[PDB]
Amino acid sequence: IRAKSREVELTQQFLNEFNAFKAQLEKHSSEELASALKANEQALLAKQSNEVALLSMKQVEEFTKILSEKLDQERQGRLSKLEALNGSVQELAEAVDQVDTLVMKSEVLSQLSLLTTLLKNKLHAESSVKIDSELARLKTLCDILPLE
Amino acid sequence: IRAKSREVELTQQFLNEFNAFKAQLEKHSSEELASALKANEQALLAKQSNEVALLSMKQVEEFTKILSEKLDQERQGRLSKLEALNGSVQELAEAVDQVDTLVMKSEVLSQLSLLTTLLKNKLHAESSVKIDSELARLKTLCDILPLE
Amino acid sequence: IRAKSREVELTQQFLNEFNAFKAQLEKHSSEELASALKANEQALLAKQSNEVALLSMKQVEEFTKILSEKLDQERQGRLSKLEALNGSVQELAEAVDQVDTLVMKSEVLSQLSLLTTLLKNKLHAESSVKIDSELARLKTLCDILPLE
Amino acid sequence: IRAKSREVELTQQFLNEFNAFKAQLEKHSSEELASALKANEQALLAKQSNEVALLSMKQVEEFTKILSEKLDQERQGRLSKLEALNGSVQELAEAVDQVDTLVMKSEVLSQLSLLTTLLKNKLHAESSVKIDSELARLKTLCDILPLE
Repeated sequence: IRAKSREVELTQQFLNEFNAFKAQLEKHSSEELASALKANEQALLAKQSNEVALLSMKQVEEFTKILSEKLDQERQGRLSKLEALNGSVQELAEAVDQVDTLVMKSEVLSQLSLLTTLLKNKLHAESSVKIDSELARLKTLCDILPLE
Repeated sequence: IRAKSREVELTQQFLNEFNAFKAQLEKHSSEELASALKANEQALLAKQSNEVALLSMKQVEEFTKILSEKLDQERQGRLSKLEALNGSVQELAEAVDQVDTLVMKSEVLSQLSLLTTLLKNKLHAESSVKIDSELARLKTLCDILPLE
Repeated sequence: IRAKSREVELTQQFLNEFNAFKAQLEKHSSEELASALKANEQALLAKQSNEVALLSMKQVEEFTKILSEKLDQERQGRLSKLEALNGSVQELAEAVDQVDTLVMKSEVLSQLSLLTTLLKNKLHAESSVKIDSELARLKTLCDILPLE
Repeated sequence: IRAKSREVELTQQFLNEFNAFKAQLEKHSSEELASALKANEQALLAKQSNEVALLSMKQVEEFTKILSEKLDQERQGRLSKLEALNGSVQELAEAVDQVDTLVMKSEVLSQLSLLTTLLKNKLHAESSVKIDSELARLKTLCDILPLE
């Protein structure tokens, strides 16, 4: 009678407490697993981002490398031409300073001087390789500059 | 006489203009090559950074993966135990609700109820795996709960 | 008559040569611009990849940091409990070695010994925090171990 | 007597079992904390790598962008000049095809034709901007080409 009433009351209390404990345990398990899985998905996204960036960076590395090598090649070439030009120009100027008589054709000298001025003033803002072609003419004029 | 004086003046002008053009061309070549080389060194640093990050990310990916798998394993296990417990608890409570006479030992019932309360209240902030061991006792008490 | 025929022939030749030069110049301009634009799109993709990875890495950094701090906290705590336990255990063993008469309750001693064995053998593969709760019982048993 | 001998034996067993359990717990705590700390150091290295790469990538992005804009500018300019040239060339060729009498100076026509050939054959491997200067001469020659 009253023993059964107490049994029912206690069974009810245990039912409620057990379902509370059950929901609590399940929620905490789900939450910690969610934290782990979310950190894992973020690490995976970061690794895939690194892989994509590494591919694009092999690409950009090849581009920047061949560009730098191209510029180095053309720069060394035009520096070599510049040094040959400077050598012969110094030679001729020394010949003028040494000899007391005429050494060079004044027409060719004035033309070469004005050409040098034009070239130097085109070099103020465009690239330096747009000048390489003119370095031929200079050479030519330095070769026909002396009286001969 | 004056022809030689004019030759010297023009040679001087050409010397100065040529060295100006020379320094200008060399400076612009050096500057553009410096831009190319600096962009190349930065691209190389970026590629090496991507490689280092990719290695560290393989590492962190393995760590986060085995952690998530560990949590998933233990969570499924404790969920299975929870479902067995809930099954037998529902069975016993239904037996109480169905029969008009006593069904369970009230001492064991009160002990199991208070244990469930203790467990649910330990689960409020520590992990969920620290509870797995207690799930044994619950099971034991659910097996000796009915009058038999 | 023949002057006009030659004019037509030369105009035709110039038309063809001009369209050839035109297509050549346009193709080379388009190709170099394509190289520049493709390297630019790859650099942009790499930068965006780095940004996404940096965000995901702030996330993973926070996760790994709070996990390491949690483990350090609980490890220092359980190490402190272990050192208190070791202190009292050494104290009691020295009391046994020093006094020629009984010092401890043999029942409690055997129970504590078997509990230590159970605990050490559960620690062979699960975490170390699943043991923290048992460290209470040990303490309790070390406090009621001496004859008093 | 024998009670004390048994007490000593049991104290010895408990000492050894306790130090075994102690070393075991400490080793597992240290190992799991080491795993967490190592994953944390790797995540930190990866984040710092991403930051360095992002800086270098802002740099390379600026470089590649200004290069592409420079090429686009000069390409549109030389395309505009090419289209003006093609317009006047088509106009003159149509005048030749329409009128039954002479239309252009044959000397200028032959010179312009050979210049176009030289230019088209220089464009087989160097850049397309090294040609921009010659596009002036062409224009000039197309303006003095007709009999006037």
